[PDB]
Amino acid sequence: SGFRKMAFPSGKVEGCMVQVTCGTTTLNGLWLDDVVYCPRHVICTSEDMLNPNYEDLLIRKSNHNFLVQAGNVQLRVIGHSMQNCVLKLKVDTANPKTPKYKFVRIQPGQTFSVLACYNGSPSGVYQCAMRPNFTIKGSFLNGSCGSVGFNIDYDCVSFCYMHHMELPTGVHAGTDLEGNFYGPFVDRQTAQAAGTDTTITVNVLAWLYAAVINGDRWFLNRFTTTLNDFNLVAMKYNYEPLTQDHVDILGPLSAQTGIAVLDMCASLKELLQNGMNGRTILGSALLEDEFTPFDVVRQCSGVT
Amino acid sequence: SGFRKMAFPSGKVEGCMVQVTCGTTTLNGLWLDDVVYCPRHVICTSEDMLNPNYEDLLIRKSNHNFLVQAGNVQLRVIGHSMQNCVLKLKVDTANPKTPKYKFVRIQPGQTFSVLACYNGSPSGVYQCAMRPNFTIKGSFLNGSCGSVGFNIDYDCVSFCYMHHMELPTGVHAGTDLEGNFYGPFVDRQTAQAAGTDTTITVNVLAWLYAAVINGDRWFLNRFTTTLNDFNLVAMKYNYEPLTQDHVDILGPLSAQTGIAVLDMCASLKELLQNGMNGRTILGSALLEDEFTPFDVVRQCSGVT
Ligand SMILES: Cc1ccnc(N)c1NC(=O)Cc1cccc(Cl)c1
Ligand SMILES: Cc1ccnc(N)c1NC(=O)Cc1cccc(Cl)c1
Repeated sequence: SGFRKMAFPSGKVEGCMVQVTCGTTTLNGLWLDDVVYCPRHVICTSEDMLNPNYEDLLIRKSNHNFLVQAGNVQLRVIGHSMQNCVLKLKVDTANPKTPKYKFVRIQPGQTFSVLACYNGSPSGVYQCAMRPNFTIKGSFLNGSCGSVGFNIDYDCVSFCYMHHMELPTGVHAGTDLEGNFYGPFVDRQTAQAAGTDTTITVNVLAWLYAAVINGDRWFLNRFTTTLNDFNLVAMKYNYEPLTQDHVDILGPLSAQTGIAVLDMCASLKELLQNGMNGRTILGSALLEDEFTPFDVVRQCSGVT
Repeated sequence: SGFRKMAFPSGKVEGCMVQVTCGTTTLNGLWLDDVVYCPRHVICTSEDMLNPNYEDLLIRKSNHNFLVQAGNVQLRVIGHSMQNCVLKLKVDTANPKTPKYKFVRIQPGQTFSVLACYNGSPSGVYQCAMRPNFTIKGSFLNGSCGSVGFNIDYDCVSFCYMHHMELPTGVHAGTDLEGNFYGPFVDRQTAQAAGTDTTITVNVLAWLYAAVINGDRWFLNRFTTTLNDFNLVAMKYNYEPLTQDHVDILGPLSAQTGIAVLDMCASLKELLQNGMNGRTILGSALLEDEFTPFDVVRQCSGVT
């Protein structure tokens, strides 16, 4: 009973957080095996950020200029390299708390947990979604750079995000763990605008199925629709177009509730057209799009 | 930038979760030092729950009937006692991962993080608030009993909740770590109704201050009010009455924004009277009451 914006247990990632300082800049690093991953802008001063030439700036940095602190002890840096927008610091000690892990590049619409950190220490954990415009709506302040986004499948942590930047609109941009930015953003102090933040239709549908499973059924109507008719409505309301791939992954939710995906689409269509009329669904007065079909199944079945 | 329903990093609590089985009933236990805390209904069968006499049921249970498993290894039970609605199982080994901890009984309106668990394993973490009717709106399924609620102050974990029950309305009831239920609930399979779930006014005000800090200011009006005038409005909308104690703890937020508490109350008054008019505040279409003034300060300043 009940439905919450739930994050993965953060312990396995907490044991990986370290603090990386280079000159007078301090941010968070991720220590996995004998490597510490961190945003490359750790080598920059505030002046460098206007137009940094990271290859040129890195020439003036040696292994001893990278101070890595895990809790209260100092890691010895025996190597360094730049991979896209991340620095990889080879240390002389494997992280004893390194969990089983993978580096994955997620697609927009996918969700993940964020362990927000400052000076190598965790402050909190929350659930996020990679927006269709490749930004994330996080909760990050100066010093949160290097905080990571991840998913957990039983014992394996799949790292998918490393936080780098705050756009002038208060939305966040970052990279996968290979240092490639999500979206068109660059690690530079230059105004970069985000594209249309459309709503993740498949996720709103998954959340409507979760509401039905939990007893919120007022929005169920006597109607059905087609993918093409639905998508005309989705386009008008800046919702992502729904495909048969999306319908396929909503199948287990359709099977559990007995509500055909296209019938749920017709309920969503009427909600978009009429609004909630002062009503709520799962304690929300708007349509929630940061639960994937997988998140709904996991939460509703108790996967640990 | 940004504001999220953020939970405390769950790692320190994850290292405490064990699985407790008694007969054919399995639930979660909390292993701190050499004691395992769990709901006393672990000794009950489904038939016992109709009208259990826990003192009578416990006579037929010995130390060897309580199976405690931490990860994959078995803890030896050398003692057992009932304290209110919790069982305390003395084991022969101190939990090596026992963090610094305290047992605290929270007041309604206070928030905490929940590490939902099944069979001793964590599934996820989310932020909760003890409702004014002493229930919690969690996300729990059968087997989640024994999952705990907590707050963290630097290195000290303050355990405040242990989950026991699901009311017939899908809301949740439980105890502090001394086994005393929050509210009037009893650990019995008997219909027990909850009282009025009023809105936590001081928390909605704290959240309005967080919205102002993050740039959502449309709701700020040209008005002010008094505590007595505000409370007439709060009573009408089933909001908890606001006191000078509440005003005092909103002081740091008032000081940061330059918005007097009574001016923010007048903004809240107009929002209650007029609604949001299809607008949102911090990505929400309703007034959020599960952020305390302390949560807002912590999140907005980066306390780790
Ligand atoms: C101030 C803040 C708040 C939240 N999250 C953040 N990442 C930041 N920090 C920055 O954005 C600094 C920066 C400037 C230009 C390019 C890059 Cl890669 C990074
Ligand atoms: C089924 C479920 C879902 C979510 N949270 C739960 N705690 C439960 N389990 C129960 O409520 C079982 C129970 C029955 C009568 C008294 C007590 Cl103490 C406990």
